[PDB]
Amino acid sequence: NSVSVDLPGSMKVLVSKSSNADGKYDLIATVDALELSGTSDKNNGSGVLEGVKADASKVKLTISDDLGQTTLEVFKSDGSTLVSKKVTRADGTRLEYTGIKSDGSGKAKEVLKGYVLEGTLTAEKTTLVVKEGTVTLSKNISKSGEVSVELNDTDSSAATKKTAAWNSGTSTLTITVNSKKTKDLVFTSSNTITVQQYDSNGTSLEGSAVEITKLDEIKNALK
Repeated sequence: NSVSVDLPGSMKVLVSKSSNADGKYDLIATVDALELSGTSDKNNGSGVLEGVKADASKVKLTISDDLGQTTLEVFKSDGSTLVSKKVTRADGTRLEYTGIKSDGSGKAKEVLKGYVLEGTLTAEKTTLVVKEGTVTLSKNISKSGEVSVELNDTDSSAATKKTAAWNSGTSTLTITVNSKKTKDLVFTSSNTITVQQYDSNGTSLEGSAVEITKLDEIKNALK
């Protein structure tokens, strides 16, 4: 019979204990109440599973080789048009792409622990946006999942205008106001955000980094 393998996002796939005559393993999973099935040349739960909804939509679950990501795609009934794509990362958070158009654009929602970020998808990138006052924080995610962040403030006052620099080496957005760094927003590989303030001179971090748990805390950091 079968082995239950845990997948990101508190999901599971059942994999046959042994392979069939072709060396393949059977996979079965139920996602959004639909039973999907497939076969794989790996024994770990990775591979592709498919099913068809009552409305004839085609559903494909793809579980990456190292179990670090799953993709749940829904297509129109001929399988030729992708309608939605939900990408679940190793940390369990997910990106939901919906209203996908023929140029690869669509709506994007990132479901984090404690909050949701909303934005858009283009063929190039996903951009999730948080606005607060005159500040817009944009979390950009490449097609391969690489995160970069930018900030733009339309405030026309040096006393108060925020600017920010992205450090791709440390996944950190450093905000500056009136020539002083004010805080580091770290976008962790856990897909969490932490905030840590600088001292009043902008030249040393103080305290300890605090993990953001709700949208209001992101907005507070952008004030």
